[PDB]
Amino acid sequence: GSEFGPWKEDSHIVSAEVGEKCEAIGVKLLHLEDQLLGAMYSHDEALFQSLQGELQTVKETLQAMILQLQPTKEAGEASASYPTAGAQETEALVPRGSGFGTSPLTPSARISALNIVGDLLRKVGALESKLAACRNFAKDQASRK
Repeated sequence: GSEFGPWKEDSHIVSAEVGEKCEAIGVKLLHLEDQLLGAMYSHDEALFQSLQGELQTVKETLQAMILQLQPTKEAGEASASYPTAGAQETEALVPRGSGFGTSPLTPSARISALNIVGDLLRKVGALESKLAACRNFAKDQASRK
């Protein structure tokens, strides 16, 4: 129930969403890669369908992650003159106030989150290029002439 609540917006939910999501990311590339090579010399079609569903699902997680990291929701517009807040970072040794920025959270999860996002999109690009390259290599082999 949390009578007080050590968090406000992001603290455990954002840290938990990355944990489960991340685990899914790896298991995805693992199953895809293993299925790509095997299906590659099989029917060179199983990898195509897998990529489509893998690209759509991953995009969904990439969208929710990037959105959660980049605030874009407010109550009312034209409402910003004086900064009000009970306590942003008073319990800690470093008294952090508020103003001149939204500030998602302490410098730890922000970097980590953006770290997986970039590392994820990077892995997808390399995998996509490999699939497109392999397909073209096999597609331009049957004809030859």
